[PDB]
Amino acid sequence: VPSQKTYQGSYGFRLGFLHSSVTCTYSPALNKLFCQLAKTCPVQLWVDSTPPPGTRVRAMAIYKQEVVRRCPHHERSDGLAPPQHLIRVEGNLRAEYLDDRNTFRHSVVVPYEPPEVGSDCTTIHYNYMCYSSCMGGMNRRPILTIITLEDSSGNLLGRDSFEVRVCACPGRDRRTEEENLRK
Ligand SMILES: [Zn+2]
Repeated sequence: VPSQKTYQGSYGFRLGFLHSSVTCTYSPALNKLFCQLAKTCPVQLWVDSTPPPGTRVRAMAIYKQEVVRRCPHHERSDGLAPPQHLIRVEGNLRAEYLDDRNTFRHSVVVPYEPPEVGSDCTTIHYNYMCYSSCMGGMNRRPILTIITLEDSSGNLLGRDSFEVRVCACPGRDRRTEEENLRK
């Protein structure tokens, strides 16, 4: 099972989020992102110092409590992300879709890019292609997205993660879960 241990590492790597009708909303209290199917999910990459050129950013989904993949229905597109992949990157011409030869787990990698002239963090846009409730897919089991900062050889430089619930009413479900957390 892929490690989900938070690791800021030498560059002080950690994630930040943005609220995007609600299509995407993040709960700091639950460290959980609630999002609609296939909509833009802005995830920010924050570092204290800039990693070396050739640095890469990998996103992978795992069950919080077995490979995470789309249910048969949602496998059926940009012609880049394999139909079985739950996580897709939006607006990046250099996304690589990978399947581990040993664990069969899917992941999508993009080159790490320093913040834009004026901005303090790097934003990557992700899309989740199947619902948390999908039978034959996640079937209501909670999942986690693990983001790893890596060197050109795949060595770990940093790691952060967040739970994700892909659902039809992100704002409503976030409120329900936070209220219940409070309860
Ligand atoms: Zn599905």
